[PDB]
Amino acid sequence: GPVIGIDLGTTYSCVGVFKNGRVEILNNELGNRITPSYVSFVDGERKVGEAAKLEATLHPTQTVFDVKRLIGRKFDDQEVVKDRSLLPYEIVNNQGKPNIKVQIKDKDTTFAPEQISAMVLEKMKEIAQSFLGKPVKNAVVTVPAYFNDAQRQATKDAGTIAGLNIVRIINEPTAAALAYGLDKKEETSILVYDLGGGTFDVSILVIDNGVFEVYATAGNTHLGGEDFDQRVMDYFIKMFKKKNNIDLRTDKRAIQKLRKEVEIAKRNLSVVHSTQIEIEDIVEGHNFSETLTRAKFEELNDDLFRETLEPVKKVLDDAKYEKSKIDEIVLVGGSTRIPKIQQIIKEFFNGKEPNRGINPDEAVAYGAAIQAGIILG
Ligand SMILES: CSC[C@H]1O[C@@H](n2cnc3c(N)ncnc32)[C@H](O)[C@@H]1O
Repeated sequence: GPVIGIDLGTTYSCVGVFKNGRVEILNNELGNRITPSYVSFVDGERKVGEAAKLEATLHPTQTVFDVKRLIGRKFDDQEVVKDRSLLPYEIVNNQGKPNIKVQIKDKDTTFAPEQISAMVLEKMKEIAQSFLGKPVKNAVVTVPAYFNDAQRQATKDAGTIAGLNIVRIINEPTAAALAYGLDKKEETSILVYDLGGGTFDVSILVIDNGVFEVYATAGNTHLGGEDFDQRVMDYFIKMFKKKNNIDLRTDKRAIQKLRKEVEIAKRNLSVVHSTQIEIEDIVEGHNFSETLTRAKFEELNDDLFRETLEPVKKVLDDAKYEKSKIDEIVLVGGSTRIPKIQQIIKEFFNGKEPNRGINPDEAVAYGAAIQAGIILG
């Protein structure tokens, strides 16, 4: 049968297939190659992807996301304690493990993380099945290099619930290295810098005659593009209050519309220097109309950008590496498109240029699909 490749991210998933010697990253029903990893339990309907994410504004307790943060962990782990204080849906202690509690037609329903991750995997499986026009029973799925055996097994269990035999778990750094086609001959040390929507991961990956080994990993579990958007949100909320005596935080719908336009403005500012943020009637009778510059975008976030270097120094220290020991720098995650991120990494490495792709949000899924192709021969 076919074997598909799935990047099960914290904020998103992405599915690719290997067919007729090419990787195709597939579109969901809304025509997008990235699917938000959200599941909503509102009004007797279950939604997965963007349609669930849209429910978060008016139904925050019924809209599940970031389940990757919980999968395979214990309820009393320090990281899960923090996530429970951050996440708006109820997390319960089931025999020492975090479970998710929502209502379906007002009835309390509890799910293991792998049950919610399975719903995400089912949607990715259906995209592949529709594209390939045949059933899919096997996948390569990605995990973070820091995932332990329980976190990997819980991911495989998510696959089994979705009717996917996970034939190989590959770490996210290896997937990136397969996607960029890094030479497998001889010995190469690679710094894989992965800045996503919610999480930052850095790894030292060494490739030695076709054998991949992650020598060290570090990161920031609560640092990504969503935090850069919030810094911009915070600034324009203060400004709109100064100018109009309106606190936009008082209207959740107003915040949802602003966040959407701020994320587009931020993407624009990876290519241009000035962009307009515009919402007609952000509240009734009050337009939002502002200019954001790249300089102001960077000023609002430059502490968060520089914080990404602390895990870089940690992995170099863990591996007993000089900066010079790194042969190539590979950027993954959409947020590596920010010009200042690229500049900061270049300058830390005493002037050495990072390799970046052109679809860095899809590189991990792409490498998972390559791994599927490798396994089939
Ligand atoms: C799945 S990675 C998606 C993350 O990358 C960010 N991202 C994608 N493209 C860009 C871009 N052009 N500039 C800045 N951030 C981007 C998105 O805003 C989100 O935070």
